[PDB]
Amino acid sequence: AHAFWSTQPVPQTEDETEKIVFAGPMDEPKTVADIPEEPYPIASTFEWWTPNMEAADDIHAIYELLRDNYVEDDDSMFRFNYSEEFLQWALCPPNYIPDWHVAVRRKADKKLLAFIAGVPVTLRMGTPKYMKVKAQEKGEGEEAAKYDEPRHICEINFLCVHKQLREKRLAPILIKEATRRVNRTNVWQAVYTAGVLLPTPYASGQYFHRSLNPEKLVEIRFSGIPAQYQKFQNPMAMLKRNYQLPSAPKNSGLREMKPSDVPQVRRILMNYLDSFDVGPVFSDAEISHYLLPRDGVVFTYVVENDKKVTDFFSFYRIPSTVIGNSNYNLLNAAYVHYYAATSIPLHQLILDLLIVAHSRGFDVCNMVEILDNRSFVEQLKFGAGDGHLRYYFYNWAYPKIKPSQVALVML
Ligand SMILES: CCCCCCCCCCCCCC(=O)SCCNC(=O)CCNC(=O)[C@H](O)C(C)(C)COP(=O)(O)OP(=O)(O)OC[C@H]1O[C@@H](n2cnc3c(N)ncnc32)[C@H](O)[C@@H]1OP(=O)(O)O
Ligand SMILES: CN1CCC(N(C)c2nc(N3C=CC[C@H]3CC#N)c3sccc3n2)CC1
Ligand SMILES: [Mg+2]
Repeated sequence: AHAFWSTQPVPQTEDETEKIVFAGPMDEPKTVADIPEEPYPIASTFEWWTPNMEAADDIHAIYELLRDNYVEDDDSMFRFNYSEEFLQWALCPPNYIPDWHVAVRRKADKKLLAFIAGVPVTLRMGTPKYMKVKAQEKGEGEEAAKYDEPRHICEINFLCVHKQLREKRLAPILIKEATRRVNRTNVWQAVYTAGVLLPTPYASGQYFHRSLNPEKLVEIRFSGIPAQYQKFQNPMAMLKRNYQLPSAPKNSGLREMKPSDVPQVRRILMNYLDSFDVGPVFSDAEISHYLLPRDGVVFTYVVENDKKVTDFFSFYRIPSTVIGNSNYNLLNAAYVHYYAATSIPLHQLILDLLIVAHSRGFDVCNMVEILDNRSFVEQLKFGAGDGHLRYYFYNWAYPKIKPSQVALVML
């Protein structure tokens, strides 16, 4: 059934994942010395390429590959169109490893044919709370706590093979070469998400959306007027009214984050994330990188009253190409990123996120039911989508957990 994933150090079945009690590695300990120094073999017509992410032109080539060949919805109505500014942000965080960005080009014309990216992350990935309890009950605490320390691992994203090169087993070769490059830096685990079901997720959550521009969403068939709107004389008018938001934020004290906020944001975020079983640990430089506002990419607001930052939220933009329609050629989506509330209810904080996103011309707000995202779904009129995001580790045995115990946002 899985000619590639059966050869890899991942859980092979759902059962296996449901049996796992303690976090830890799957494969045998290896050193950097054990790992081949030479790139994985590839067909003579292709070549490995390491793009320079601080080269506008290299970013551009990656951008076009993804624009034309990255994830679509199941109806081929929308294809993500991550911007070049977004890709530089995502691909080049503090202390990134240039060699973890792996491309394949056709040797002749040097056409970019495939890509995968890895970036560093520091992740808490030790045994979940409810397994450390079963463990104490069992007299098995030391084993349960062995890998409690945050680990410096790899987060994989943006795997993409050109449409003309599909179903030729190129994706496995990319994954093998990325693994080699990561392993050669003495990193042995990776975390990745996908919409598809592979062997084998440790958590899975539904997608949710909140309409901001229902008129447009209906036009492009992102949305359809649901059946109960038919018993109305003007269904569209009732839909627009349903999703209407204030023109201006409601929280006094709300403003954009600035560099001086970085310590307080790091502290309140770390306190909040601490509480989930799987979650990132950020340095000040990483808080700066992932949360300070960047035009068209990431938008972050703090609640400061009394010279004190008590709350914040962030969202990032990913537009999609609208493949079919031609009144509109882009869907402009805002995604809930990190947040922390200490002074106001989370629904009141995130309402301001929707107000701001709508004000700035976003069409829809998306999120997965990670973090405490479920706590504001109904009041803020989110609906579940058809999709799920599945979370996976490479080379890491981990108990199945609920998505509300996951605190890692993946771009
Ligand atoms: C320690 C360091 C480790 C670092 C590595 C950690 C692992 C990282 C793992 C990657 C995490 C990526 C996270 C994201 O970026 S998820 C986003 C993935 N990208 C897209 O969906 C973009 C559009 N689709 C494509 O570009 C291609 O269809 C891809 C590249 C997805 C497959 O290309 P193609 O369609 O031409 O197929 P093939 O003949 O070459 O290959 C067939 C094999 O590929 C397995 N497959 C299919 N889809 C995925 C998928 N999304 N993750 C992992 N494996 C996948 C499939 O089960 C089969 O294996 P097996 O069933 O036969 O066994
Ligand atoms: C690897 N990733 C591709 C883009 C995905 N992203 C950004 C997304 N995905 C959505 N998917 C709905 C079905 C599965 C999944 C696609 C995949 N893969 C949805 S649904 C609404 C927003 C949204 N965003 C986030 C990480
Ligand atoms: Mg292929």
